[PDB]
Amino acid sequence: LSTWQTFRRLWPTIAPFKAGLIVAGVALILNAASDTFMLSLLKPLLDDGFGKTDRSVLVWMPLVVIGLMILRGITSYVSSYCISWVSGKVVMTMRRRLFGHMMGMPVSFFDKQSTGTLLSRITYDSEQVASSSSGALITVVREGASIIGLFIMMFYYSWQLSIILIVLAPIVSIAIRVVSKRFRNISKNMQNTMGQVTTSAEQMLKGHKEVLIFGGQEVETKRFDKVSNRMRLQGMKMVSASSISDPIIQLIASLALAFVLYAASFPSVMDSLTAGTITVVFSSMIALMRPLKSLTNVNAQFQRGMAACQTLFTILDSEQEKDEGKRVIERATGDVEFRNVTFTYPGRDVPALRNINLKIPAGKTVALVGRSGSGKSTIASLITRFYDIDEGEILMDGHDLREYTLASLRNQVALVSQNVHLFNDTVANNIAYARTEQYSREQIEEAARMAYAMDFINKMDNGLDTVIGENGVLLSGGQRQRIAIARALLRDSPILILDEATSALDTESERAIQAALDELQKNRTSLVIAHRLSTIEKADEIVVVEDGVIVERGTHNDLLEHRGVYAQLHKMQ
Amino acid sequence: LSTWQTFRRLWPTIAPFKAGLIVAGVALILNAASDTFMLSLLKPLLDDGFGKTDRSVLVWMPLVVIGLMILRGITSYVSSYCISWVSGKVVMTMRRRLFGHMMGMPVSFFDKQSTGTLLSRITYDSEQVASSSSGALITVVREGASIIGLFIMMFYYSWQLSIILIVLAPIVSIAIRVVSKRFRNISKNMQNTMGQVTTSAEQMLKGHKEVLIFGGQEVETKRFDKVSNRMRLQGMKMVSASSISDPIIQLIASLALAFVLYAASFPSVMDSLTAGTITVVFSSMIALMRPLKSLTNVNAQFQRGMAACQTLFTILDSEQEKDEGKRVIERATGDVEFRNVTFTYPGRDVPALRNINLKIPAGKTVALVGRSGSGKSTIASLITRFYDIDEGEILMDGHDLREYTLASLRNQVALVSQNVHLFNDTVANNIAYARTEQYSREQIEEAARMAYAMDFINKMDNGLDTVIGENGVLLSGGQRQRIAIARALLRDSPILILDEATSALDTESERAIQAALDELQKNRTSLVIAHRLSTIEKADEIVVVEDGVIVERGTHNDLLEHRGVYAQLHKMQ
Repeated sequence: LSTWQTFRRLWPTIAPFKAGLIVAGVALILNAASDTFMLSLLKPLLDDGFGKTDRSVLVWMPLVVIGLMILRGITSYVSSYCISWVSGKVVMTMRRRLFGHMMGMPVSFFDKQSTGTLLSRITYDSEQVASSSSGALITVVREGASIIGLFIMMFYYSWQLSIILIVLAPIVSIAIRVVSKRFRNISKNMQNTMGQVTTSAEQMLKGHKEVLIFGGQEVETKRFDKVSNRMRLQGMKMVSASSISDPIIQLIASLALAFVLYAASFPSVMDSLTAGTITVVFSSMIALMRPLKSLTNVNAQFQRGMAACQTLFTILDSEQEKDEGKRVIERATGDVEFRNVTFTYPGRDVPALRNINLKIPAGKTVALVGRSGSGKSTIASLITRFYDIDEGEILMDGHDLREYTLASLRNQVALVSQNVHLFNDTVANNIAYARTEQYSREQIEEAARMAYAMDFINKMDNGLDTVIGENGVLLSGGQRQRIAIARALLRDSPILILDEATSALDTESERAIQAALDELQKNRTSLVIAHRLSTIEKADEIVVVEDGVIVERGTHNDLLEHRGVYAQLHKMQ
Repeated sequence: LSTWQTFRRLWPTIAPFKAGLIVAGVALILNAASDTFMLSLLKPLLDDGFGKTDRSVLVWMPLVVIGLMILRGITSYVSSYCISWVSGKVVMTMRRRLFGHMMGMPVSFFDKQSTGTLLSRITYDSEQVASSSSGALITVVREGASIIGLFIMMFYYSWQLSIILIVLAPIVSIAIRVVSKRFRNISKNMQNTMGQVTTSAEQMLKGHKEVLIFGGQEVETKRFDKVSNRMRLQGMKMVSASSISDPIIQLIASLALAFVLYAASFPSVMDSLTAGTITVVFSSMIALMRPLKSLTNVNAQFQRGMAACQTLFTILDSEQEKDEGKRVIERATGDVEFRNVTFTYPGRDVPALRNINLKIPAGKTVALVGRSGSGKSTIASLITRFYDIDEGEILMDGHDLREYTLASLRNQVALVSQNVHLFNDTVANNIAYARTEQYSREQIEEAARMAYAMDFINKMDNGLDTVIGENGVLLSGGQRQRIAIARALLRDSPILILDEATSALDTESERAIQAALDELQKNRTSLVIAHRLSTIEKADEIVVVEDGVIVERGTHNDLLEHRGVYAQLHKMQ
């Protein structure tokens, strides 16, 4: 298939680390040579050892075996360690490349694909392709070296008998397959034609009522006697054939052995043939069987591994987020305009937001209220170009977003929400995340203090340097919300999107976040997804959007005088 | 467990056929002796054969191998054939005993149990227990003979090496097990303690939105760099442990071999040690491994087989139909009385037939009409004691049925129905089923003629001797109904139960069954499960039975004047 092409595009990654692979190959070749030399040892032991009284050739054999085995052990350890070094560095490079490309993909993917399968793709898939390729390579090298060593040994010791053995073996193999196939065919024939007598046993055993009513138990017994005798005869024939199967296989095998011995009997063969030579040749042939099987399976293993790696590679070069804007904006000080904005979620058919006209003023606050799933979060996701608009315009500082690079635009917008992601790091590196090289410690402490998030930090292990994480020290919901407000305050983001909490926290916690958010943070161009009424009444412009279409817009008093849907919603509040 | 008790319970079945078992045992013992002698052959070939120039010892070996092999083949054939003979006759006897008892089980059993599972019980279960016991016996005998032969050979050739080898081998086995267990414990520990680093890589992989908004791609890449390096190091630790695992096993194995050779080096054992002896001993030890494994598995195989046979035996000695009546009735000429008959189906809870007072007169006809499932077939099933009543009395010829044997009572009642069971036999043996030794061919032809079932038999292949069956020549519904009426007519049954057809047949067929049934068959004490209105209005006494109990009784005109449920039922007709 195309697996070899995948290996061609894969070798570049392994090319830097070829030294360990070469050492592993040398170690494997030496291991195979060690095993074939251990087999070589078998000749002198039976030839110049036990025979006669030559003691020397035998008082060294335990030491020779010990040395060969310790060489095998150390070379196996070196081979495995270095092959795993190459595999580990290949996995490291592949995972790093996959993740580097990963960050920067359309958000829709993490919506449709959960983190479980994606983490599996990062770890398990790369580990599997590495394990498969490493196993295939080590099997090929080791078994090939062992096989060529065994062949060279068999030919070197006595070729006059090595040729006969290697010629007869395929013949006997194919004869065995032919006989087994023929007799299994006979077995299948008998098995398919078995089903012609048991119907008689079934039929007689369904008429229990007619047998009893007419009183014919003896006749039924006679009939079952006959049918059982016939069944036993059929089983007789079945077993007779199935049993005469195997002794034919033993017949051909032992006949082959007899022919080998007879060929050795002629003086044409024994020009160089001692007992040790015969034992070495036969033992080598016997021990050569397993390497052939492993070498045959290596190809399927390699193909499967390279198929998985091809799937990973195809994933690697998928589409990325489009960055075709070139202008860079600093300190945006204008308005946000939604002009005939219609958007559909990629994958869904029904539009989630239709024909929106909206004006977010510079420095004023707008509360966008609606029900859950009404599209009141799609607008917030859209203002940062997480999803592209199908039609319309998003007008910020006099120009549209797709004319702007994502870095500057996303630096111009902050998201203060109850749910916040906390990286495994310190508070000082979390407040100024990705910008710790621009802000000093004093500014970080100042921002934490004006967020009213400073008090619970002085009660931590190291305070302004304690390690936080999603797999470590956990902060409360109010605490993480406060830390997010501190992060937003230090960066001084022109534009804000605020996801308000769905539930009230503790009285100390609520008052803190409330005071911080209102007097310190809320001084910029803001859009708030209001859930509580208190924020709604202190909003400069309130817009009610349902099913992706705005219903009414104005001020709270104006909307109440309008007696629209928001009037009913507030009445419930 | 209790398997051995079942085996003793089973031996009697095999006791008649012990000759074949003895022959099979002798053949198996001789087969094992043949194999161990084939191994014995390995010594002269390497000792007085290939070495030196002794031609004779080498030119006979192919013929010796051929003779041993043909002996093995013929003895395997004889052994398997005789063991199959014993198994086949045991299965035949067991099936016959099971079926003979089976015919006497309460009808409810074939209602609750289908014929498929019961046929499986008869065939597959007995075959499985026979195969298991035969395999266990042949394995035990063959492998035991082979093992004792190998042991006696190893001890006879050179005991100074046989004791050392058979002492060292268990030590090496337990050492291998201990080392493998320890290192697998280490592997499990490392595997469980891995799960502390991948959670981090999962953590940063969930906050895709916060990374993009704050612009922290480089920091995220650095974090994944560190975590990937740590992951690679931990995988390194695994690979080092699992790689150093195996060479320890090879170390201890090769050290054992070195110790064996060193023990052979001392003159303590070399009082008798040639190359042929060493090869024979080592090859025998190598080839002894498989018989031990088979002998260990034989016990589990035997236990499973005997458990299945115990299940079959438990089914064999279950309850049978109760026959505690002793009076015998010939030519019943009285009335059938149902007195307060309340009956429940065994297994169901709701009564199917409650508190009936019913009189079936001698020679008059009663039509029992009702809906499907109303209990109008339970009465017919009940009149033949297929199911015993819970309370009440069934009064026939002045006595209850339970005072009467089932044979006479069932000979006093015939069932003429559309659905009829046709046994695989001739027409003359089906018309006079179970009574062909009492009736002549002339009477059979007469009965067939008055049933108007003679015309379609003269057009058959052999007429009154054609083989019918449910797996052969099939008759039409009208034809089988006619043959059933002929059977009932020849026997001249005092009491009749007639299940009328639910659908009209062909015009020639309808007239044949009708005229026969009315003019010829309908002259006795009869109960008809009427479905057509024609039979209803020509009935002496008509009873309407609802699912719970009878409601009205009388004549057709009387019941119409009653304006009861039967009036409405006839109105639909």
